[PDB]
Amino acid sequence: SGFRKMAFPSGKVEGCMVQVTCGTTTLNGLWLDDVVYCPRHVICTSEDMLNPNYEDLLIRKSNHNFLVQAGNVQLRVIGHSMQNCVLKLKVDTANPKTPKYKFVRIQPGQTFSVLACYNGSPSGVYQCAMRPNFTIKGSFLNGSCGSVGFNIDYDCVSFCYMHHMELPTGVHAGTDLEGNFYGPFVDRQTAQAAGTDTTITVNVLAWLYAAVINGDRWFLNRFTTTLNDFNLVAMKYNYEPLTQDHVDILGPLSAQTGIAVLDMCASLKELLQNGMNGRTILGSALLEDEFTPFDVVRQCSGV
Amino acid sequence: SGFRKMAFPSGKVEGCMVQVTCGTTTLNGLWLDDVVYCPRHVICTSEDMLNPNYEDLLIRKSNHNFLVQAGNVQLRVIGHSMQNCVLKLKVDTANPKTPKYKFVRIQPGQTFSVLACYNGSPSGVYQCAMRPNFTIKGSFLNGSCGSVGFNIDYDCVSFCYMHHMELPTGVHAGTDLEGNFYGPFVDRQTAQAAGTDTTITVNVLAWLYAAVINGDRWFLNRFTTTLNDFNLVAMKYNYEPLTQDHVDILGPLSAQTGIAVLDMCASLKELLQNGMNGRTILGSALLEDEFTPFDVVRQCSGV
Ligand SMILES: *C(=O)[C@H](C[C@@H]1CCNC1=O)NC(=O)[C@H](CC(C)C)NC(=O)/C=C/c1ccccc1
Ligand SMILES: *C(=O)[C@H](C[C@@H]1CCNC1=O)NC(=O)[C@H](CC(C)C)NC(=O)/C=C/c1ccccc1
Repeated sequence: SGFRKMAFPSGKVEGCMVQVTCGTTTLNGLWLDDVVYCPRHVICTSEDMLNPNYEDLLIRKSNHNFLVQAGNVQLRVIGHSMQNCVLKLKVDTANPKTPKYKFVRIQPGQTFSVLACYNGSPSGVYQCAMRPNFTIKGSFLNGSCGSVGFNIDYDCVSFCYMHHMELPTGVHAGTDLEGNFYGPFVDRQTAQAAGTDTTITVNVLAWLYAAVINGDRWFLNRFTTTLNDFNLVAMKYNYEPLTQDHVDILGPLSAQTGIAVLDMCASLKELLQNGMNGRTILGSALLEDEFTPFDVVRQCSGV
Repeated sequence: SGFRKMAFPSGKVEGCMVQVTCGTTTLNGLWLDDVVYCPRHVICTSEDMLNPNYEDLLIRKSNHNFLVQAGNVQLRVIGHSMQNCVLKLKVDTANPKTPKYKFVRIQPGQTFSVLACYNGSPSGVYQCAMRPNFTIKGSFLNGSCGSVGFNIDYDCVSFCYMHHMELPTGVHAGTDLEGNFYGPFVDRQTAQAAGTDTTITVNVLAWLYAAVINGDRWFLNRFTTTLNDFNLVAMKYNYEPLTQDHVDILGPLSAQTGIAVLDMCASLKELLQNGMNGRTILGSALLEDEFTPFDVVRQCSGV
């Protein structure tokens, strides 16, 4: 029993983190086979940050302008190329610690683990969700760019995020490992706003099922609701519409607890309309939306 | 910027996790040099759980009653002994992945990372605090015993917790790595209650400083308070007394934000007396007490 924001074990990714320096700029890179992946803004200087032309900065660079260090072993760069907003630095050594891996792009509402790193050295690990507005609410300081986000299935690491920047609101923005940004952000020093965010409804429901599985039942009721009448309430509270596919995805959790999905919807509607009146759910006074149904099943399987 | 419940990178501990089976009971062990550490209740049977006499079960055991597996490599047990509530299984192979390590016992109010494991295989990592009543609010299922809690400084893993049991309230109890329980718990299948818990005051203050460092300032005021008048309020809300040593420990955070400790105490007093009135601090509608001052400095250093 218990329910915690749980990250994947980070060892397999720790073995892939290197330090990449260009000029006076040092950040993190991801070393897989004989390629090191890092944010392309490592080649930028303070004088070309409003609108850097990246193919230009890059054409003016050599292999010997890139210093790659794995621990305290220097890697020789033998090739460089740009892939959207990431640099691919070919090195003369394949990483002997390369795990089986995939480059996957995730969907808003999905979760992943972030291994925060500085100077190629892992600092901490925590769980993030991709917000509906394609930002993440992370914990990143200067020097953290190139830190990655990932999921693990079996023994295969699915990389899904590389960190590039922080917005004025304090949330974070980055790319998939093909260098394509999540959301309408660009790797340049503005002054960029995220679109309006919303609450991930299917996740809130998943977390209520986690609560029931852990013995928190006070929010349940006899009411049921139609999917239509629920989504009418959801839209008023800035919650994403709940689809039949979300209902199907919640199937196993519904079956394990004997609470129909539309019944839990009726509990959610009351919570949205009345609040909690000073009670908590799984230790929170807020409705939590950064646990997926999979996260709940993975952590609560067999009570 | 940002503030997340952050665990230490788990790689160094992942390399130490093994599977230990005795009879039909399988749980996790910690393999350091040529010793495997695990909960002694691995030698118990269903018929001897109310009051197992452990020296008895142990005298009746041989080395060949213990099957130790590291991944899919079997380790030969060449010696066994009991140290309080842990078993020490001497094996014929020193773990080549042994990190530099220490066995440290922590204090209530201190935090650590837990690597949850099943069948010797790491499942997830998350951050825990030792509660004032010597329980932890973790996430543990059947098969998780022998999972460990730890901190890292530099490259040295300080192990502080091994998991043994869950209480009826859903909180968790275990030992240090010398096998000595945290709190008044025993490794037998009762029905055991924790003493009354309290809120870790110095940590709540640390987290308010984190909030200010991250731009959440709405709870600040011009009031200051005496340490005496604050502790009068704290005792009424089940908060631990704040000592001068706690005030000194908060020194660096006070200096970084320019908010005197006793000034933040005055903010805390108002929050305890009025609540938040629907506002949040660092994304929480509750006052968070599982971040130490060190946790805050480590994550917020340089804004
Ligand atoms: C990379 O390490 C760094 C990570 C930042 C630093 C602070 N928190 C983070 O996540 N990325 C950058 O510094 C990035 C560089 C660009 C050339 C892409 N710029 C930003 O993150 C912020 C730009 C900004 C923010 C707010 C107002 C105006 C500009
Ligand atoms: C070890 O893997 C296991 C972990 C439990 C299982 C469920 N959540 C956990 O943390 N430890 C035990 O099962 C332990 C065995 C004893 C012989 C020490 N017993 C318990 O955790 C619970 C005992 C209990 C709880 C509630 C009411 C009555 C008894």
